Amino acid sequence: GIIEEKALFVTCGATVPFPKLVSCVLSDEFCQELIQYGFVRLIIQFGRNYSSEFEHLVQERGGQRESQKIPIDQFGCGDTARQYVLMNGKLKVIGFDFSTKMQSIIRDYSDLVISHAGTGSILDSLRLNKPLIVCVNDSLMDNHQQQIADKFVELGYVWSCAPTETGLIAGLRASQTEKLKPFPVSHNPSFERLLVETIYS
Repeated sequence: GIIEEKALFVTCGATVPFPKLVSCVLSDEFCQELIQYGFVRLIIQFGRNYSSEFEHLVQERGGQRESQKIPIDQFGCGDTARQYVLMNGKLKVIGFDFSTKMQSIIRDYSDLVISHAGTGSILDSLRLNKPLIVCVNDSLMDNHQQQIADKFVELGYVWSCAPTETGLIAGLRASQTEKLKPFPVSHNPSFERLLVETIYS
């Protein structure tokens, strides 16, 4: 914490609309809890411009925001990235349209990766040896939701969350309360079939 700054990385798949996943990571509890967990640096990635969805919810709380030259060396975001002010400055949110390897820079920089029903993003965290919280969709069978959770909890390096605006932050509470550690196995095809294919898919 002294030498390196902590950061929480959010990424979404194509399973559901991104705009809908914005409110899941800018909720009252989501922001309020993280600043007590040690995640005051929240970086949320997207490929298509959804910056209006971030500014909107800020205006829905009367907060501030500023387009800043966010260091690539530090976070990985570009100069068009926007900083959003939540929780009276206690939560700093960076939004940026990622292009190439900048999304991998922020991944390595971050401590914890959130996958909103993602696919390659799951492989990425498991490849980069980062701890992974995976939020499932509401199209997934309830039995399959628990089935995946059971095995990821057995693993102890991935945490499954329900398809709500509260299941994620519950897992982000469980990231410290419950056993959740960085994925140690660096074998590409190992977690590909083990975790992604067999269990998740």
